[PDB]
Amino acid sequence: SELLVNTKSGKVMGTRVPVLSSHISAFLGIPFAEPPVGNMRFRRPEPKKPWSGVWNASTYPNNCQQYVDEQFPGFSGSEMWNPNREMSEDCLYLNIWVPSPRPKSTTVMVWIYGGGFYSGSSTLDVYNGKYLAYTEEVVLVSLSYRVGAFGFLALHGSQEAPGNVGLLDQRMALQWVHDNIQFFGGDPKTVTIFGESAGGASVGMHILSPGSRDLFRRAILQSGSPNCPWASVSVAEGRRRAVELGRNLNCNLNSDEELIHCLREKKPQELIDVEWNVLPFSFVPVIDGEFFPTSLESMLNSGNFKKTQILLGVNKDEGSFFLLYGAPGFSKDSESKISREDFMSGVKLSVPHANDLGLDAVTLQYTDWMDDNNGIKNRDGLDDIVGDHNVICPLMHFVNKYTKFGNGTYLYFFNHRASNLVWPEWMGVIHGYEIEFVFGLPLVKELNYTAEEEALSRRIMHYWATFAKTGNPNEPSKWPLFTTKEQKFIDLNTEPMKVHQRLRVQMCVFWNQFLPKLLNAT
Amino acid sequence: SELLVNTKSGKVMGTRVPVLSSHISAFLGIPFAEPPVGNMRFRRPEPKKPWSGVWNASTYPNNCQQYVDEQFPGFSGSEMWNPNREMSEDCLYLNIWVPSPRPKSTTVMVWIYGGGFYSGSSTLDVYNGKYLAYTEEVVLVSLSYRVGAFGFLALHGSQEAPGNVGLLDQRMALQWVHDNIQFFGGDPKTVTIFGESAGGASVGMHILSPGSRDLFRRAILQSGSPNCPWASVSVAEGRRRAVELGRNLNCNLNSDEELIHCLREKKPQELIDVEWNVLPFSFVPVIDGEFFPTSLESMLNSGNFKKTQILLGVNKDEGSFFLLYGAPGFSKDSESKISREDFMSGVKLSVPHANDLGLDAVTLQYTDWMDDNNGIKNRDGLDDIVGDHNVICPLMHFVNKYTKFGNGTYLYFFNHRASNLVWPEWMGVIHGYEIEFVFGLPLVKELNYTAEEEALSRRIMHYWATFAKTGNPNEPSKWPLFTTKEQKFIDLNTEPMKVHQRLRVQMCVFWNQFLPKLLNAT
Ligand SMILES: COc1ccc2c3c1O[C@H]1C[C@@H](O)C=C[C@@]31CCN(C)C2
Ligand SMILES: COc1ccc2c3c1O[C@H]1C[C@@H](O)C=C[C@@]31CCN(C)C2
Ligand SMILES: *[C@@H]1O[C@H](CO)[C@@H](O)[C@H](O)[C@H]1NC(C)=O
Ligand SMILES: *[C@@H]1O[C@H](CO)[C@@H](O)[C@H](O)[C@H]1NC(C)=O
Ligand SMILES: *[C@@H]1O[C@H](CO)[C@@H](O)[C@H](O)[C@H]1NC(C)=O
Ligand SMILES: *[C@@H]1O[C@H](CO)[C@@H](O)[C@H](O)[C@H]1NC(C)=O
Repeated sequence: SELLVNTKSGKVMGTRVPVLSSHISAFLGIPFAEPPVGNMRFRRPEPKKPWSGVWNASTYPNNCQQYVDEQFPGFSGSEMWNPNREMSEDCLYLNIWVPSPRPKSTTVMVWIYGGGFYSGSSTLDVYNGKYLAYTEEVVLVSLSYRVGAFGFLALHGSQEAPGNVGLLDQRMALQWVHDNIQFFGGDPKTVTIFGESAGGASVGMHILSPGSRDLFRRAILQSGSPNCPWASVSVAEGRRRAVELGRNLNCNLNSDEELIHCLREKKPQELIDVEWNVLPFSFVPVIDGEFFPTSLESMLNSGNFKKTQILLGVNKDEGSFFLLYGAPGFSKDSESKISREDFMSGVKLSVPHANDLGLDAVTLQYTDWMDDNNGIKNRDGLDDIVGDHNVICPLMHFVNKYTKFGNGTYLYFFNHRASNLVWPEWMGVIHGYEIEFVFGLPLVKELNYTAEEEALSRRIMHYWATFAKTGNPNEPSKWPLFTTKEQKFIDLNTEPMKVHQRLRVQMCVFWNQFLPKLLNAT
Repeated sequence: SELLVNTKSGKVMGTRVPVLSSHISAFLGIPFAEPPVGNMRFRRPEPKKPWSGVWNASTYPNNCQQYVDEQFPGFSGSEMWNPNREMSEDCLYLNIWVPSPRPKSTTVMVWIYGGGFYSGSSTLDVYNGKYLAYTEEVVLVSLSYRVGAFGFLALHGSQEAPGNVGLLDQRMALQWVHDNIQFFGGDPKTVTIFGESAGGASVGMHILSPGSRDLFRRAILQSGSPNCPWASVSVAEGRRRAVELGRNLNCNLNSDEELIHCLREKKPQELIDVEWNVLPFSFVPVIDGEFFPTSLESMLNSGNFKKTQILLGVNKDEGSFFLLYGAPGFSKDSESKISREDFMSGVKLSVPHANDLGLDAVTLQYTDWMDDNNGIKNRDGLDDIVGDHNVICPLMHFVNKYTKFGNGTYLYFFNHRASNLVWPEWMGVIHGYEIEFVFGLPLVKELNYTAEEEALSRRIMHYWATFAKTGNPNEPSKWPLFTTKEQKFIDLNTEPMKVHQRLRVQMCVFWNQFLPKLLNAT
């Protein structure tokens, strides 16, 4: 049987699913770790103990515990990111889509979902892996990992809540793939890990961390990189927030044991309800000196990281999503013209760690002084501030550092605004919306994309799959390599390829070189 | 006799001169102070003691002792600024052009030459006042003042070398106009002081100084304002440089009297020969508490200054002249493309007072990062850096502070490049070159200007004279008033008058608000 597979942990029974009038093999909700419940919560995961019998793998597993977005109840644009399954701390499962018939030893791609390290699910409609596995003949895998406090509460020194366990969770699913993907037709020596946003930061963290390097071949980073300002914190800040979570829940704060034991008796929603109350994203990776030996910046300067090929990029409007959720004067229904009063508080809010001088620098850098009370210019400038600071420049800093040592870099700028996008037009090319093209949703007619969006999705997948199989997106019209001298990249849209150079250099020299120097002195 | 005039200090005999096939009276070399020689060097001017007989006022007087430029020996573009008469410490004289026949009580304009407070003469071909006195029916006066150590050596406390004596010479000449101009056909109640560069900074200093305010009605400032970074120093810096001048000349430094007496024994050229050796322009006005009661900034915020009408502005390329003379990579016979190494060192030199953070700031603010090695963009950026930091932005700050309390502001941007310029094209519309137009040299045919330049000149002159007589450059195509709201100004060129707003706001916010704050905090 094509559906019954035997693995080092037990037998598994997948199901047959239809894909664009053909079919493929799917193994859903396969366990890769021991449920991190009870005294396990907050701890490094442990491998799933082998089972007897046949594991039913014809359905999606639970989604990890996480804050659930209710800003726009029932709206499909927000709702598509929320758990579409029941939440549970018993959530460490992976999904595999295998082409039918089973390939001898084909290319594997492991998907790592985003959600700011506080949310996310492997089971979203946008991460349905059948179209990619099917269309490109790849074995497609989506893992899961604990988010929020459950995955990142960090009490450095403690072994009961060491920090970075959602990351170790990711590493264990990768190890599982390394150990078992072969029984599915996948080639363990050819695995590409790829993710978007918090997941893209994840990929880059596994490129860094010595203990993950050998568990994959190549990496793809979408709108996220390891060095993002919101992707990690110091052991100090991690400890401080862990204690503050305790304080908020009436926990004896005498010792880490005291604290941790209190947190372990609390029901899930109880941690989730107070999660936001500890900020100066609450629980994120910690630069511990273990998963990450030294500072991210020093590892990058020394070349202390996996040297391989990478494919990465950003979307045109990385910041509009967050402006709509956290800044004054933005609305899902209005054009969102921003007055100068709002613009100003909007920058105070986008560079949370900056002083007055720093704020003046940002302000002056994104204000047209001939037309300072223009609402569109202020809206769009705040969008760029958020996107440049949080996603784009940190990524360009990483792309430049890595290329000095890597074995091949491919950079992209995705600027296509889907024709069926349910979000307001002023939001442009939104953070997260290149994903539906990566996963081939445009190939399904009921979804109503245009003929060119299908064409766009098809070359995006073929670039991705080809890159996964060979280290180069092109089969022997060319996407050029990104070199520290030339710095080329392509646009990704329906129109014909255009090669450009130095993606957002001006603004990124400001964020990467200049602003940090300014905050240092002051 | 029309040429024989009797004044409060003695009879004076002028001469009839030709002007565009006609004639007018000229009274050249009239003494307004006692020769500041011997024990008088560095002291405040003393009024000229009355004489008997008739003073011969038919020729130009001596030029004050100053550094002479011979970077381009024989070259007309640099020599037109050098002394065209013998140099002597006996140089406190003034010149008057009176329309023929003699007006009953017409508008008076007093020219104050520039030259960075270390040079300048009233007798230059470009300041010939006959064309303007003639064409606009005004009585035109050019005064003189001591420059270099002779006029600005400051040892505050001392009364032998109090500093600011060159400003007081200007004030003595203004006082003399007040008391005598009526006998020449001039209206002492309708005098406009006007000058360029250091002379424009001078006019502004007389607007601030309580003791000069009543000696004129209105003011015109061309390419300079009181608050320019190179236009004044503190008493400490003044003293520091005074002592350092003595040191280079082996002087007793035990006390000011010892020093001054030594400084008074050295011949003129000896002081000049070591004038530059004291810079961390050497001797300029001092914020002494007397000529200027408080800081220039505090006087401008409190409105502690003469309230009247002002007409002022800048040229398109204020900085090319100083780049030709002091920066690496510039030449008069080359297109002067600037390497990246030279651009760097060039900003270091342009903003002498800034730390490394300030320098990075300036560099970033003026570098196109997608074409940083373009030689021409580097030349032009350095040009704008010098021009914006030393002339334009200081002036815009002045303009905005003054309009808050003034009684009428008329702003201009002169961007016409003379058809007959002997300086290279890359230098554009140079510092000082709008003067030939203000003085009507485009009206003399052998000078080989075009006819739309003769026309430009005529309207500039008419605007200047009309403004001098009424406080408005337009006789009832209009030059709008500059208001703190609309911030309107006009271009001054051969094409039809265009009205713009916010002259170089973008860069000026950087120079006037952001960089000062950056530096104050670091
Ligand atoms: C910085 O990354 C994020 C922080 C918060 C959120 C998202 C993020 O990435 C977005 C797109 C996708 O990665 C998943 C979640 C996001 C969209 C859904 N919500 C509600 C919140
Ligand atoms: C900042 O002002 C100046 C500093 C130095 C010089 C000049 C300045 O203004 C220029 C134009 C005019 O005002 C007189 C002298 C200048 C041109 C001639 N030389 C050689 C030097
Ligand atoms: C696996 O569980 C699903 C959920 O109800 C069910 O549809 C399927 O038949 C099960 N497989 C078997 C035969 O156990
Ligand atoms: C990748 O590595 C091989 C040697 O291991 C090298 O020859 C090749 O040039 C590298 N490719 C790139 C694009 O750096
Ligand atoms: C005035 O001085 C000039 C120049 O020295 C001389 O030529 C002229 O004749 C003098 N006029 C009188 C009347 O002294
Ligand atoms: C100048 O001041 C007078 C008051 O003395 C006032 O009537 C006039 O409107 C003012 N003009 C301007 C342009 O400020």
